[PDB]
Amino acid sequence: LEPPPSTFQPLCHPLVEEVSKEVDGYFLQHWNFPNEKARKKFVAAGFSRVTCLYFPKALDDRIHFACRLLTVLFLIDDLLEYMSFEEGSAYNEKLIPISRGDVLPDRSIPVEYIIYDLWESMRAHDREMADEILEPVFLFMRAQTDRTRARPMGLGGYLEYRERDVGKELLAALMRFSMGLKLSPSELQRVREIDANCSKHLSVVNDIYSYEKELYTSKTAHSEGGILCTSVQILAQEADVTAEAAKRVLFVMCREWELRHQLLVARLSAEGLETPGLAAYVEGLEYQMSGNELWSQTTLRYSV
Amino acid sequence: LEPPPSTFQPLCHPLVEEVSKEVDGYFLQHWNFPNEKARKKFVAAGFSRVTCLYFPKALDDRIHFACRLLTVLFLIDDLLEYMSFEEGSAYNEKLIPISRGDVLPDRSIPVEYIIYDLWESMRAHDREMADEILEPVFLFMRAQTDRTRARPMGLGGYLEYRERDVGKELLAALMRFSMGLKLSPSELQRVREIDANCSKHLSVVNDIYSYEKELYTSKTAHSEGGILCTSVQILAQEADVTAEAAKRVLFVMCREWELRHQLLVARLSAEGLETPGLAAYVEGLEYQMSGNELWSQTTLRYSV
Ligand SMILES: C=C(C)[C@H]1CC[C@@]2(C)CCC[C@@H](C)[N@H+]2C1
Ligand SMILES: C=C(C)[C@H]1CC[C@@]2(C)CCC[C@@H](C)[N@H+]2C1
Ligand SMILES: [Mg+2]
Ligand SMILES: [Mg+2]
Ligand SMILES: [Mg+2]
Ligand SMILES: [Mg+2]
Ligand SMILES: [Mg+2]
Ligand SMILES: [Mg+2]
Repeated sequence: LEPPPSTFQPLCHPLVEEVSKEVDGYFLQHWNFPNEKARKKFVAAGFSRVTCLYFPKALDDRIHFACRLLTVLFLIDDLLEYMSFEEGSAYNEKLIPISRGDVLPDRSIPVEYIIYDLWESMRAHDREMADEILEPVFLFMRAQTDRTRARPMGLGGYLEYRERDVGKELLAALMRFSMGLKLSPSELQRVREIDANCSKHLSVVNDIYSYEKELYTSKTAHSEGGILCTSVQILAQEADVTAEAAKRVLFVMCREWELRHQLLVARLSAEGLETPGLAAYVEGLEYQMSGNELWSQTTLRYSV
Repeated sequence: LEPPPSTFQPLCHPLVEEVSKEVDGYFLQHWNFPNEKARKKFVAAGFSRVTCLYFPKALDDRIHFACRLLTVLFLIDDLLEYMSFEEGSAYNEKLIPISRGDVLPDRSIPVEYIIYDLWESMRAHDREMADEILEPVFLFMRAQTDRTRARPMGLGGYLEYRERDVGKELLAALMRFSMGLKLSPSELQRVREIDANCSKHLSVVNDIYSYEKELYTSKTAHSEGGILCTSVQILAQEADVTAEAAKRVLFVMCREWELRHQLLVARLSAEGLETPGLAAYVEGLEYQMSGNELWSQTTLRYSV
């Protein structure tokens, strides 16, 4: 698979190695891994590396929070593949009041106290910015087990849904939190079109590289939890071509979204609407897109 | 618009210059043009040139029939843009019994006697093969005013419909007639996957180059007859990109359809199923795809 040229250059957080050891070490200590093979596969994925590629300009004392949140969501994402839609929904909904801090965790259940302690530590560091990540996370969690995954979709309908399932909103709120980048409601309304365009890029790039993994999962895991819901399959069905053909076409489309991003940002600046905060924000989104692609094309999570 | 690499070599019928002069001259004499500007535009389109690119291995004494048929259908196709679905249907339905030769033409009405004399001349040359073009033509004509054009369509649904509106079947029967290429029902049923794949290529290549023409038509012509119905607009809406971006992505998809064509052809002969007639047929379909692209790139019908 040869990716067409891109002008987006990825950047990684300088503290990636020490934060990786810290976060991986925490989960290896607390998370209920079934066996040693799973523990090695967990480390091999590099969940803190993708986080550091996603938010390379996060504050040095906040990047670990982002690594912890994405890591635990990665782990849960894999667990849901062996559950039904109903079981996955019950699993996630249990964690939601716990994430809010409204409900105390069962200390004998790792996922509950990991989730609880995480959000408590994040609110302790920055209460206002931490709270603004909550609902975007819950929107993503509920999209994971939405029964729309088992119903016919076109490319457009998928991308609209996948924006929630890919967690575009939580990644944006997490990025702002990790950078301490505060934007007014008016400023955020200005970049909504830019956010929507960025979401499609993150979604499809993931779909492309994670297709083989998800193909295998669809055949081996739960028929609902592991259902093959991806742009690769959808375009392949609409055009009646192979998944490999669909990947090549989708990758060209991703470059068109990169072009649109630059066009939208350029217009924002020309209209005199790009505040210093917005300028940092849109650059952060580009890091997400380039960082997502670098990690996806190199991580062992997708190659083995 | 830089076309992606293709391995197809477009061929043109050697008698293109003589037949173009003959057929253009016929329509300039008989067809009712609004003004001199329209007569220039008609010649500028080169309707016999695309026919010779579509069927480069047509028999020397049969190529002119195909040129006449496609030319009159091109002219009718433009006329229907200023009619409603109801009016357009009425226009086409009147030509159907005339095409069969069941009803005499009004010789004061050019379109009626041109259609009548043409089909009569075609049946006089080869009655059996001429008759086999009838139903594929009527199928195309009735697709032109299908009410589904006024309903939102996905990419898959469009391509399924467009196979009739693009006149895939009529082009196939016309090609066989022009080459005197007879196929058995078994041979015809055998290559239906190849036909469906070829149809998508013809359709999208046309959509790509005729988009600007049809965008303008949608703004100026009848609200029904001029309605914008194309894969370019569909992909642009679903992926939320410009029409130009959608063109570039669709063009890559066309090349994937070219790859599938070669794959399906190779599989036909890998299985014990490629007859001499089928080999000439599927090769003829390649000429249609490459010829349609070559003409669409250069014709003034699309560039102005
Ligand atoms: C596009 C990405 C990085 C996805 C990967 C899978 C995962 C479940 C990882 C944790 C975050 C959620 C939104 N989601 C992001
Ligand atoms: C893709 C082509 C060549 C179309 C162009 C428009 C037209 C009405 C021209 C005459 C033949 C019909 C099928 N149809 C073919
Ligand atoms: Mg998931
Ligand atoms: Mg997953
Ligand atoms: Mg994936
Ligand atoms: Mg038409
Ligand atoms: Mg037309
Ligand atoms: Mg067209």
